[PDB]
Amino acid sequence: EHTWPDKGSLYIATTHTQARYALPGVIKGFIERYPRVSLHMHQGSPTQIAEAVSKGNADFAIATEALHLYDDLVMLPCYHWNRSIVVTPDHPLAATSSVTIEALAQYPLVTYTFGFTGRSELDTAFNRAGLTPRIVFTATDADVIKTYVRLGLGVGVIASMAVDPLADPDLVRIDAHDIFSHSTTKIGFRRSTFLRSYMYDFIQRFAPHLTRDVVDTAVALRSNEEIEAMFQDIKLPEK
Amino acid sequence: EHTWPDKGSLYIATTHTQARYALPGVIKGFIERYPRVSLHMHQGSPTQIAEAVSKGNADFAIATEALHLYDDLVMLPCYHWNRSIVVTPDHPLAATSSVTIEALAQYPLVTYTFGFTGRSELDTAFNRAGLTPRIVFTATDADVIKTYVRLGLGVGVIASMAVDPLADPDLVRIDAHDIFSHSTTKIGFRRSTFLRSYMYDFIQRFAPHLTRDVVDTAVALRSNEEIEAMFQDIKLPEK
Repeated sequence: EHTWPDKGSLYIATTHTQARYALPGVIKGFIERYPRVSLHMHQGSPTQIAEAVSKGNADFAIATEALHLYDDLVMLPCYHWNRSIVVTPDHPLAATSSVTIEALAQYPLVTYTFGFTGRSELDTAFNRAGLTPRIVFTATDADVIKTYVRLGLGVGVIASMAVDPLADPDLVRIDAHDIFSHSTTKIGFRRSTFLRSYMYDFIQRFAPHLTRDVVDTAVALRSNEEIEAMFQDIKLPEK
Repeated sequence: EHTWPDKGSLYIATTHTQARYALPGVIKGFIERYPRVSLHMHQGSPTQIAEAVSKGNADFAIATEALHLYDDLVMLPCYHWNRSIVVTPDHPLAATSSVTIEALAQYPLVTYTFGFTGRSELDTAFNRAGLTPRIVFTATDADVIKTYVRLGLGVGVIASMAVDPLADPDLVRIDAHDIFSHSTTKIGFRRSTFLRSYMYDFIQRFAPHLTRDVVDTAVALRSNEEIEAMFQDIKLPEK
């Protein structure tokens, strides 16, 4: 009863964290209301997906602050998010509560790899705090990180949206905000790309503050920096 | 009571499929019996992990037939594995049973991305069969593939070890052997690398046929091709 007969394709290049935890709800709502739209998805590395949309092989790029050094795309902030410390219930971090970064760095870390899912805020957090942390596992997703935390390899640091009491009941969650800076998931696309009505609809469903007026104004500025400054007066969503 | 006091580090660079489905059991058994061994893990792309061990940043490389244009590493076959078709219970493929590749190519596919987890046997399977398949999702892991199969995006093709009746009960498994060729998980390392006793132990636990005598003989041949021919008379394990 409520479908748009709009025809066209939508190529989305993104990461695991986004495609697994942030995107599923938005996509189900899209494929329902847009039957004649051929929705494509292509998961890969931040360097690849930023290249992909720049190569033209993709329409949109959904990643967290990672398509910067890249340019030629217009970047729009979607939401903020932060990390959480995951440990076995029998861990000293479950006992001591609930501080600091200096205490965390006394343990082997299981986290995201370099240049993927806001790890740049992790390694530089210890760096400025004059600490050299022992990282015994660099992964690309929390699914394996949590899996190896159970083994007792080391302490896990993942996206907070990537942990769930129902999904992961045997793992103790410890919020790691005020330890690492928040990471911003941004949406990017070539300035040449003609924005169909279903594209605006998708952006708006994934980022409520990014309406047609806001999106068009953001493109008109011709500077990703000025786009960020446009939302200095509004609290972006936080996942 | 049963631990080796051996000291040293072991850097392992691998993929998701391996680290999530094939490695956890071996890893737990290792960290137990080797307490003084600093076990490291680094998940990434086949091009990176083959480069990583070649760069020296890693000791071993565990991936499926993917460090081959590389190597420049000594490759040792560990086991074979094949794909499985995952669909919603209300899918035409659940009804019709249990045939072919020509029927599969009439549906949107959700599979692994190019150059990752034996997808080269997928795209070339349709290619030789004169088919151009519609791939609406290229991922790097089955966790998201299965997640989007539930959405009804398209038909999923993942590693058979990556699906489990207990883990994924709402997804119908259809074996896809005799459609695609089997993929071989191989283990690689620099010829210069001095092989500690715990390294032999790890290889043997992950690949029972790769004992110290077999491993040493494999290195002595100085050719990955001749290594493959060494196991032409034995059925490798199949996961």
